[PDB]
Amino acid sequence: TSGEAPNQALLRILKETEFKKIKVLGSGAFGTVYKGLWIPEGEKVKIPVAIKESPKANKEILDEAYVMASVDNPHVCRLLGICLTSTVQLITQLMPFGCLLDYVREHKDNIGSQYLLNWCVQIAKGMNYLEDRRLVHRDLAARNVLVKTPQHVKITDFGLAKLLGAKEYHAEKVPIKWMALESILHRIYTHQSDVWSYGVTVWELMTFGSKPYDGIPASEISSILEKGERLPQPPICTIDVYMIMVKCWMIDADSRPKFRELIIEFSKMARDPQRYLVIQGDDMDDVVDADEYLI
Ligand SMILES: COc1cc2ncnc(Nc3cc(Cl)c(F)cc3O)c2cc1O
Repeated sequence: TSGEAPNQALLRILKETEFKKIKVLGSGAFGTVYKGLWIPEGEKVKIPVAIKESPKANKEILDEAYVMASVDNPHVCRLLGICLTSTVQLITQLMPFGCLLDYVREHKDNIGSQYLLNWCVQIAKGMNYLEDRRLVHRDLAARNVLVKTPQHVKITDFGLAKLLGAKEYHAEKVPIKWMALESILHRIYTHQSDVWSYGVTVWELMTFGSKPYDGIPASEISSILEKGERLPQPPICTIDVYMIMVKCWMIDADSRPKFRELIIEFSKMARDPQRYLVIQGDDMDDVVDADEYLI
């Protein structure tokens, strides 16, 4: 057939000598995320990285590595390599400011409308790129966006991502309150399903990290969404911004915005931010960031 194109991405196997852990960034059940330095040998660079490290979840994390190795975009996190020791480690560029959900909550009293709308533009760019690569994320949320610098965010966590071919996906543990109604009812996922999750993610930012449908049981979410109910208009949002959010939550997935159009609309708004958001008061020497180490 060759109806699809060969995925000629490179999977880099990294020696364990090549990097040094430094701090435990966080622990789950799966494993731990560390921060460290990667020094490719005889390369005279030190690269700050995150390392994420045996049942059969090895096959699960290898799926994640497959996806992360195949994307290349300023607003998407790339896999640097894997290390195949006793444990399987994913190595990625360190995003020092952490996930945008925590960032928005810790700095809510110093976040201006320029930043919020710019974040919105950047996530639509990454999401539009994933759609270009025919990739459905299936878990877009503020907790899965990382902050490289306050001016530069990137989408991560591709454990649920699925690669549509040549329009929908059918699955069989899922984030209810970020899912489109069709994803709940029929377990269908589309780039337009992601546009819904994009809308919840913008709502998270505009509320400075509130929990959507806070205090509502996830099982009631389906019937509530059918009855016509959506998330409330956040205090700082003009109707212009909230009208974009509402459009992402339309029952007809095709009459929802495209990521390419969300880019345009938020760019127009980031061009005069205070018209659209009302907010009170608007160590080593050979360190190389990963975005500058291209091989
Ligand atoms: C400073 O705090 C943090 C910084 C981080 N910088 C980059 N990546 C993170 N996580 C992560 C890593 C890999 Cl390899 C993956 F495959 C998926 C991932 O989500 C980070 C997590 C943090 O808590």
